[PDB]
Formats: sequence, structure tokens, C-alpha cells
Amino acid sequence: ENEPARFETRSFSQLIDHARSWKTEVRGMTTQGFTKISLMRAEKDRLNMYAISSVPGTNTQSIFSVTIPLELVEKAQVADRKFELKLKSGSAKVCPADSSLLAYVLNKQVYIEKNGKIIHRTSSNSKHITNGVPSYIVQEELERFEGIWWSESKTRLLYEHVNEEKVAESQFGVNGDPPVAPMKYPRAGTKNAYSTLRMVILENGKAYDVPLKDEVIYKHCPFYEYITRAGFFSDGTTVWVQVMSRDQAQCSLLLIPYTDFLLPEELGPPRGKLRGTVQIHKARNDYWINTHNAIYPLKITDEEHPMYEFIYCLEKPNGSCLALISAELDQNGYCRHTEEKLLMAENFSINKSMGIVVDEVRELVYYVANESHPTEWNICVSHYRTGQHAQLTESGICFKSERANGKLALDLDHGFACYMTSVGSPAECRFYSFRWKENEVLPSTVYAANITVSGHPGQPDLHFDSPEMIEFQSKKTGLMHYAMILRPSNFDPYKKYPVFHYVYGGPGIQIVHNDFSWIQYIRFCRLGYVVVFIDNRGSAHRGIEFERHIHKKMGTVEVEDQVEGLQMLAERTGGFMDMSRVVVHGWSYGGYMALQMIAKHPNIYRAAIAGGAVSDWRLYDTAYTERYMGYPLEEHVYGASSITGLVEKLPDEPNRLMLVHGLMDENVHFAHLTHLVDECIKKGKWHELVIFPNERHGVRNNDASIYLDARMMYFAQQAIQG
Amino acid sequence: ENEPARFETRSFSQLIDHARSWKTEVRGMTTQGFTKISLMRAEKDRLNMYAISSVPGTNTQSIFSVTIPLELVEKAQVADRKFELKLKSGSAKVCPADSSLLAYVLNKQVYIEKNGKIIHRTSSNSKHITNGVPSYIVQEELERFEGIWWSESKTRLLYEHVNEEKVAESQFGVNGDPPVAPMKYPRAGTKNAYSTLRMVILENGKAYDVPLKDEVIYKHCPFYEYITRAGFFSDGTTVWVQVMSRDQAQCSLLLIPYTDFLLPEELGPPRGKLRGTVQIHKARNDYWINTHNAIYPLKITDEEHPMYEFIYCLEKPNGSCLALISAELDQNGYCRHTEEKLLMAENFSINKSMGIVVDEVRELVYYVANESHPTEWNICVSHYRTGQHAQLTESGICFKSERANGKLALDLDHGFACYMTSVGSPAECRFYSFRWKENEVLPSTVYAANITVSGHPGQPDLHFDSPEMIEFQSKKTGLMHYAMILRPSNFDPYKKYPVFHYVYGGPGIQIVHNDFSWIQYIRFCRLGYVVVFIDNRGSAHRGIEFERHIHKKMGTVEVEDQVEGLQMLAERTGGFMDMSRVVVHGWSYGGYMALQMIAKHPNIYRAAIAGGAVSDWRLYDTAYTERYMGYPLEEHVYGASSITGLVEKLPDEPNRLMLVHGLMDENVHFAHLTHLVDECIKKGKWHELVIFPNERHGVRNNDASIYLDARMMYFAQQAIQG
Repeated sequence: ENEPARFETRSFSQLIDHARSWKTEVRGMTTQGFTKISLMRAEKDRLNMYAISSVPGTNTQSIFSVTIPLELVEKAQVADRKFELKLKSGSAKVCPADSSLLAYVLNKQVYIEKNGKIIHRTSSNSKHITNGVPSYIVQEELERFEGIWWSESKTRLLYEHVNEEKVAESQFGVNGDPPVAPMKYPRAGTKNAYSTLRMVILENGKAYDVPLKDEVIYKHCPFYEYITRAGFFSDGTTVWVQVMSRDQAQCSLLLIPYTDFLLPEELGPPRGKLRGTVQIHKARNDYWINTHNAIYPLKITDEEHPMYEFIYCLEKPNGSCLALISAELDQNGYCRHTEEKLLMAENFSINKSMGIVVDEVRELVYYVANESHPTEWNICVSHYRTGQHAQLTESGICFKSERANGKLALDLDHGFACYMTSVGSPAECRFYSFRWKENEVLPSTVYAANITVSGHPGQPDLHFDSPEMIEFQSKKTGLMHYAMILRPSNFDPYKKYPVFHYVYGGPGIQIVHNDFSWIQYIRFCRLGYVVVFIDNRGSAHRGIEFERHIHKKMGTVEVEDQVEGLQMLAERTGGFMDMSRVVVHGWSYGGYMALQMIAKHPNIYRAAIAGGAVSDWRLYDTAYTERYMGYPLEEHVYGASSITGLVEKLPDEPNRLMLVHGLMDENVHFAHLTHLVDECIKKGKWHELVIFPNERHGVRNNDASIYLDARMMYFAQQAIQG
Repeated sequence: ENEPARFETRSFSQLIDHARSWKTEVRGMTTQGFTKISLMRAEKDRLNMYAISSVPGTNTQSIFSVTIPLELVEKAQVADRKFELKLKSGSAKVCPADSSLLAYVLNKQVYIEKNGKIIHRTSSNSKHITNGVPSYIVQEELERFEGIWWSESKTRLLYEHVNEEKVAESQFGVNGDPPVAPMKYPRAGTKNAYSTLRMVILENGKAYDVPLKDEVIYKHCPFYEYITRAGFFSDGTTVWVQVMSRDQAQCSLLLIPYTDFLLPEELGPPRGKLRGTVQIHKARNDYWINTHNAIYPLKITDEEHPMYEFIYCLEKPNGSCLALISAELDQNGYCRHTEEKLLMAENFSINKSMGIVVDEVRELVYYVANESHPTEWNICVSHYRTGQHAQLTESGICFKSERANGKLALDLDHGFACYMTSVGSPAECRFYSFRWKENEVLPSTVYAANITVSGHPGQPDLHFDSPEMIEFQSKKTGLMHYAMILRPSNFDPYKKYPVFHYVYGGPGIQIVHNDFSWIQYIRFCRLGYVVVFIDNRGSAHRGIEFERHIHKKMGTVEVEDQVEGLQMLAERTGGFMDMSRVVVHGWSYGGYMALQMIAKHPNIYRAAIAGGAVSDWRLYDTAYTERYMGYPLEEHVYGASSITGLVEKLPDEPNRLMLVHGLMDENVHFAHLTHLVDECIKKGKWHELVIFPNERHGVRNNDASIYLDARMMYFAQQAIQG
């Protein structure tokens, strides 16, 4: 038994001041950092770190650098005092083969420039025909942010062609105002943009613009819908692409020679060579194959026997593994065999949003993976010829990526610089120095230095109740789950507090994580709330067996995991969580589930706040919806997972349901809200509605953000205080 | 002193059932009626009434008729038992001059048909160029619903030309959905559609399509913006138009001869004749001139001296009067003089939304006017040569018009059929029979019969507390005002009840009126509310002196009249109205004022419900906004009357402000709401928002209507019950 904690109520105007003061304070918990890290060897004996940061006193961006004192860093082979390095100030690529050549995308067209002069450009007769920029769905869901690639050895460029002409329109704006250009947005069951690759060949300043032959991909890939990845093979002689089926259940990697481009005539065991375009890997799942950036062509050892070898990723029931994938062709160019050599244990996943760094002098590949723990990223190295494996960072400390399709700032001989974070500590940038041994394959590392940007304030001394990181087993499935509790500012172990249950629950995202992202929720803990995060089946970085349970069953499985996880935490917490005062909140997919949970479990959740909620999957985009819901679109599958069928089950009482939505939200459209609101009207269900006419998917304006917080918080008080 | 009445609270679900049951009952207070009334003399000795009604058992429309037993009616010269007549079943015009000719507007183009065959049509190369249909602003604000006219004597047709190409666009739809054709909507300070008239001349089946010479109007009317009225003059020889300035402060009537049309060359005191187009009347106002349908050309008595004479309306400080307007031209065609002969006392207004019926055999004009009372319409007759005047309907009973630009179903010799209504009684259609006397000019009438449609249920026996119709004088202006109170279902004179104050307050509309339109508010009185209606300065049918006070001052004057009127009623009611529990509601302009009143008088109004509110006049249309706000648009005038400047004054506490709006509202655009919501977000002001994604200006869907009522009522309880 526990005593109900007093819950302190307050005025809306006081919630505004709370949210406003808080934003001033939350920014004081961090320092100016840098948005990119890279290392270069300017000289054989010097290593220089570069990063992008603001100029002190302003928000203007510039490139900063520091010299790494390698003679001194090399001596930090023990856990000695760490050195500080101070960094100082002072869409386009330069071809590695030629420093005078640049290529970039300007106004969604590809340009090639020499010494400041444009020598070649692509053109289109329509805004819906694009070059150098990935198709919207590809950039948005399949996470490719570039359409431009250079060969390393030679002055040749590869780029993407996009055709949006049959893509369905979406209007944005405010009713009664003048029309603006429509957005092109694919929907489930609708046609997507058409894609193909092209090349520009530069011969002594003479550009040629040559398309790929149209059936080169299709002929080998009968199910082809998307190009998910592309780039040059070694020595710049060949182009590979990774392609997928519409539902992303099938994936193939195919290697395309120069002769399979539509060149002008002026430019053109018994194992064989790359006779023509061929698949060098194929994979199929029962549910889906996820995209990743762990693709890297290896240099061929034998030109007579140009064994096809690359670093790739294979999905497994458990984890997502790096593998050395290799293949043999017949004399006639088709594959006779693939090997699928795993470089790691299946029990953990790689970070698919990260690229990899591959050595050739030594056969070492460096990558980010969940080696130590499901909630933590580590930097690891493996030898791709042996399968020998080691972890280069400490367990309990998480590697942080600042961007999708991120990179490690790794110097193959000396070490690397990166951000590391943990649940009890803000991200910090540190340098790990390599140590090499005789008669050994893998390096070891030592933490030798920190990097800070000069001219800025140092790190604040922060004081808080560290989040309780909890692992527990499901009582229904036997699966391990992770959850986290953020403690209220003034905590009494023998009192119970109102529950704020934050959910996302959708695929591709992990909420419970070993980082410092939980800081933003201190604002609720200062109001006497317990904030609980739980992951679930369908959640990212566990493996397909864990994710697959939501296949054609969205809103049916992950909602139960959230409910059971909450109840188990209530037992483990010693009963300081009050189950009679529970409010559930989420955004995007989380808004969808906040609706699902109150509709299905009105006796657990007193109220729900659903922001950016997806009411109908048929109104959402193609690549996301169909990999989970299947294809061809099935009316009864999509109907079962919609909110439409749950409107009847929504609470009859007022102040139990709140809907929050942007008017300009291009991700989850306002149409989803209007559908939900219209159903509520028909069914006689009460709802509170908050709209932000000038906001997108999230709320970015500082005052709009304050307002939103004040209303979520005010609403929550009324929901519980009864 | 008075005892607070218990206020009975209830659940949202109970408010839904109340509103739902009510709609079933409110329809039971009425019967099937008919949407048009007309009389014809099929034979010299027979008068036949025709009307449009549904076929019993269904909603299918058809034409019904009854023969009037004239001899029986003629003998009903006393207040005898009245007779019932039972009516039985069984965009285009037929030319009065020729029964074989028809003309109509189809798909917004003008067609002329003979014996079922099209002989002539207009055409356009764009959807924005229209013929036969009044321009949107003209149809919407200046109340003209037709662009097609026939000559009475001859086979000639007149029609309107509309050019919308420079009119600003307005997008409607749901964000994320495909674009639909933009609406053309003028805004204050923006360009309107261009208009001109054209003719089709039919000579033995040979059509000619002839434009008006472009400067015919402009040359005589330098301020010309709109054509507000048009039609043929007597004998079909000439065309007159009524035109206005952009701010509608100036108005002219000009008479245009056949020779001022471009024509094919084959067709084209010392007082004179219609030498050419000339103004025959001009009027100017310091504020504005209102439009009306009281224009009628009179037959000229002397062809040698074709005195220009017509029935017209002159605005006065008090009232809107019929006048016989006449003019003389010089020999050279320009006016030397106008007479302005008033046919009525200035103390009352004509019904400007009604047309008039004019006799020539006797110089009698029949019209609807506020002869007996400011809240009541009467049918009146006057002799246009003498000014002799009489009232043909009983005082205390109001004439009802079923439509804008309505007509009297008047037979000049026998009498008329019309709907009459009163505050204590549902509209009924009755026949008034004329009585003529020797050596007398005006007819008298007797109420002889009622007309009902056969096959339908008779009138219900209704029981209610009749509305208290109140007149009182302002303590600040000395002006007379009218107000009405609807009593709560179970009324205790010594108890006080919560106040529901309904407002419109805008120009062109009268809320307090002697009719049965108050029935819809019984639904609030059954919940224990007192419903109070008050008119104000700026309100319709009093005269320009009464209306002009809101000139360039919208939201500044009419709000005070509503506040003072409420307080005076509280005194006159004996204190049964509770001033500590006041909720104000209105729609459209009323929504605007509901915001104005709480922002300005938070100590009187506990809460406001603003539906369809206009937050910014610059977002509203040209013809309406500029006649009140002036032209050229002034930033500080429009700023002063906007809600933007009042957002700061809106209540800080929650549940005090509610905003209701349609998403597809083409009258008051959603942009008005998004502007208001955005300001609230910036200022930190709480609001409740209800949106109807599939509704227009009002809410028409039966379930959407039930839902809206339930939320307005639920909200009101929470606002007062504290």
C-alpha cells in the first residue's frame, strides 16, 4: 500500500511560464557542439581534426580545426589524465581523382564545374523531373540523401534520374488563401516516382551524358520498384546498385559494367569475369528487408580471378549482421554461387543508419553495433577474412551519431574522434587512440583526449535523478524488453504519483536508449509526474523476428506490450505509480497508439494525447505503409489497423481525448485528422483539438512550443485530478 | 433580490440525446409548406393559385394548384368563418411576347430555344468568363440572382457578361488531398470581376449577339464599379441599369437606348426625348447606399412628352422610401431636373429584399414595408400620383418572404395570397380579397381564406411560453431598441437563471422580429437557459442614420448596445436573469462580436462561443467590407476593427473561449480562424476549437448539427457552473 501524493494543480498561465522558463534552462544543460567530425592526415606525421561549429557569440557556421599532438597522444596508453584539444575557426563534392573538378546539385539539377566554370549541366522541362536528388520516398523512408557520386580513380560521375509525373498530388495551405504549388506524395496503393541512373563521362573537359540501358536492372530484377543504394565499384570501372521490391520483401545487389550504359558508338572451376550486369547477392524475407548503409565494394585481389567481394548486411531472426559476401560467376556471367560469410554473432544488430569504414592494407572493417547491449551502440572492428572480432569502446557508454547516413571520423592507423553519450551524461566528443601489437590482427584503443570548441562556455555541472534503466521479461512472450523511468523532482518512495506514459511504438525507432535525450522530459518531472518509456515488438534494432510481429497487424500487438510493460513496472517500482491516474501521450505513430490504447483500454488510461496521429494507413505513404501492411493493398487489413474502427470505442466522457496537429504537416497529413474528427462527430465522441496553422510535423516556433507544452500539461491535470 | 435557480448539469452523452430528440420534435412543430406562391387569371371569371410543394410521402417537388371560388370569396366581406382551399398536384423563362421562345442559363452560359431547339447560345473560352449569371460578389452581397431578362413586347433578350480573370484565388479542400479548382473570391482592397451587358436580338429566328458600347455606363458614371440592377424599360425599347461606386456611397440610374449598343451596321419648356444614354437619377450618401429591388419603369403617358417616370427608392436618415422619381431632359438629352416625390412617410422602411407590383390602369403600387412596427412587415398600397397611402394587412401580423428578391402573389383586381406569421404563431398562407368602392382610389381587404396543400398533415397544436417582445430606449443615445426573451421551460419569477445571449449585430440583418423563427431556441430553454436577443445600431431596416454608426467602426459601437440592452432587460425582467452566469454566442458576424464582447467585457461575459467568426476584415470580401470600412483601404481603420488587437484582452482562464468553424466555409474562410488561433498561440491564450471538415458556413448534416449543439451546450454548462 502507498499514500496518494498530493498533486499540485495550477493555472494555464502558470503552465505557460513553466514551459517558458524551462526552455531557457534546458538549453543551459548543453554547450555548443559540432555537427560534423572528420580527421585527415595533412602530413605523414600530423593528424588534423576538423568539425563544423558556430562562431562564438553568433549562430554563423564555419569550419574549425585542431592539430592532434600524436607524439603525446601515443603516450597515453594508461588511464592517465586526459588531454583537451581546443578547436579553432579557420550538396557538393570534389572528385578524389581530380582536385580541380567539382560536382553538385543546384536547384535539383546536376552540375559539373572546373576551376569555377560550369562545363556540364543536366536539364529538365518540368519541376517534376529531377536529377541528382533522391526521390522523395527514397529520401524520406529509404534514407538516401544523395544522388551524386564520383569515381575514386577517374573523372567520371554517376547520378540519379527521377520522374514524379504520375505521383499523386497533395495540396497544402490555408483555406481561403491563394493556391500554391502541390506537393508530390505517393500513397499506399498508388504509383511512385520512376527512377534510373545516368553517367557523365569527362574526357579532357569533354562531357558526355549517358543513360543506363532501361532494362539493365529490370531484366535481373523482375520485382524492381526502388533503387535503395548506389555507387561506384573499385577502380571506378563499374557501378553497383541495390534494389528492392515494392513491399521490400525482396532485395538484390547487382553489379553493372560500363558496357550496359547506352553509350554512343564513339565511346564503345571454370569461373569467369563481369561479362555483363549480374546479381551478386539476393535476399528474401517473409516480412521485410530493412535498408542500411553497410555496403562497401572490396578491391579485387586477383585480376585474373576478380572474386566478387564486398561488405554487406544480412538480416537474421536475431540481429542484423555484417557479412563478407562474395560470389562466383560462370564464364557466361551469371552467378554460380554466393557464400554469405558472417563477421559477427547473430545476437546483435549493426547500426543501419551508419556507414562503415573499411581497410584494405589490413582486412579490417569498423562499424557501429549493439555489441554490449540492445540499448547501446558501440564501435567495433572485425577482420573480414577471419571473423575475428573486437569492441573498441567501453561497455555502458553509447556512441552517438549526429546524422542519418553518418560516418565514423576514423583514421585507420591512429584512432578516431566521436561523440559518446550515456544515460547519466551529456554527449562529449572524445579521441580514442589506437595501439598496435606484433603478431596481432585487431587494434586496441585507449581514451586519450577530449575535443571542445574554443571561444565557448565549458560544460555545466548538472544535477538530476538519473533515469532508472529497466530490463524485464514479458509474461506472455518471454521476450526481453527495456523501459525507463524518469523520477519526479521531489520523490517519496512511499507515495504514489500520476503516470505519464510516453509512447511511440512504431518501427524504425527506439525510445529506450542509453543517451541524454531524456532531458527534455524533466519539465514533466518537475510537475510531479512519473514519465515512463517502454519499447515493444516492432521496435528497432532487435532483428526481424522481433519486428515482424506487427506485420499486417499494426495497432494490435505493440499496444499490448505497452500495457503489460506499464503494469510490470508498477510492480517493480514498489507501487509508487498510480494506476488510477494514467495519461498516455505520443506523436506521429505514437499519436496513433495513444488513440489505440485509450480505445482499447479505457480502464487503464484516463486520457490520451495524440499528436500528429495517423488515423488511416491508406492516407499515408507507399514505402512505409506497404512494407508493414503488405501489397497489394488489402481492404480488411488496412481497415483493421485504422483508427476508424476504434472511434466507437473512444471515451464518451469529455477531457479524455486530445488531438494535436499541425496544419502544414507534410509527413502525417491534416487529412488524417479531418478523417478522425469527422468520425468523432458522427459517433458523438468528445475531443479537444489543438491546431498549429504555421507548424509542420513537429512544433518548432519557440512560442508555439511553449503553448503546446502548456496545453498538454494543463489537460493532463484535468484528466488525472478527479 | 432573487434565489439562484438550481442549474441542472448533465453529461455530454445526454446533451447528444437532447439535441437528437429535439430535432425530431422541432420538425413536428411545422407542416409541409410551399416555396413559391403565384396567382394567374386563366379566364376572366377564374383565378387560379399555383405553388411548389413536395408530393405527399416523398420529397419530390411538383407544381400544385387550386381554383379560387371567387364569388364565394367576394361575399366574405365580414369576419366570417374562413374558407380552406386545398392545393392539388398537377433559371429559365418564357418570353412574355412569344410563348414559343425560351431562354435559360445552362452551365453558366445563355441559351435561346424555340420549340425545343437551340437557335442561339453564348460561349466562352474559359470557366472564368461567364454569361447570364451575376458575378459572385453581386449575387452574394448585392443580391442579384439573375442575369437574364426578356422584353415584354418583343422577341429581344438582355443578359450579363462577367470577367473573373483578375479576381484573387481561394483554395478549398483538405491538406494532403489532391488539389481542386480554386474559387474566385474578391477581397477588400483587391480587384473584382468586370461586368458589361449584352443583347440577343431575335428576328424571325435570326439571332444577333450585340455588346453594349464600352463607355456607355462609364462615361455617365465615372465612379462605376458594379451593375447592381438591370432590366428592360417599357415597350422593350430601352434598357436601364442601376450602378454603384466601389464603396457604394454613390448610386446612379441610367437609361440606355438601343442605339448605344454596338450593333451590326445593318441595325445601327424646351424638353426633349431619350437622345442617348443618360442618368435619370443620382444619389449620394456620406456612408452608403443600400441595394433594393424597388425599381420599376412606368409606362409613358405622352409619347410626345415621354416623361421619365419610375418607382424607385430613396434612402433617408430615417427609413427607406418609395418615391416616384421622374426627370426631364434637355433637347440634347441630358437631365435638366429630377423631382424625388415621396410616396410614404420617412419614419419607416420598405422591404428592400422584396420587389414591387405596379398597376397602370390605376396608379397603384403594392409593396412590403414597416408601416405598423419596426419588427413587422406589412403589405401596403399607395397611389403614385397622389401619395395617398393605405395598409392592406393587419397590424401585429408579419408578412413573410420565402426568398430574397421575392414577389407578391398579387392579382390587381381580386386580391393576393401570401404567408403571414407572428411571434405567437407559425406561418400560414392566406388569401386577402380586395374590396373596391365608388369614388375611391385605394382598395381595402378582407381575410377570406387559407391555403393548405392536400395529402399532408394539418397544423399541430403547439404549446409554449410566447416570447416576450420588448421595446426599450437606450440610456446613452435615446434610440429605441427591440429585444426578445425566450422563457425557460419551467419558470420561477423569483428565481434567477443563467443567461444565454445570442448576438449577430451585423448590418443587413434583423434578429428581433415578429415571426416564428425563435422556435429553434426552445432547445436551450428546455435546459434552463434564458435566451435573449437584442438588436443594435448598424442593424437593418431602420434607416441610414441608425446604420451609419458602424461606419469605419465595426466592433466598437454595436458591442456596447448589446451590453447595455442586456443590463436593461435584467432590470425590466425583475432580476430573474443572473449576471454572474452569462454566455454569449453568435455566428459569422455574431462570432466576431462574441469575441469582441468577452475581450472588452470579461466581467460581464463568463464565456463566449464564436462560430464562423471574422477575425480580419482584410480577408473578407470587397462589396461587404468596403461599404462599411471605406475605400481606399486604411490600415489603421481595418486594424482597429480586427480581432487581432483584441487577442491580448481575451480571457486567460480556460473554458472561457470557444471557436467553431467549418473547414469548407466559402463565406468566412478558414483563414480567419487560422489567423485567430495563431494569435492566441503567440499570446498564450486558451481556446477550445471545434472543426467540421465537411461543413460549410453553417452545419447542415443532421448528425453534425446534433454534435455541434451538444458541444455548445456542454461548454456553456462548464462556463456558468462555477
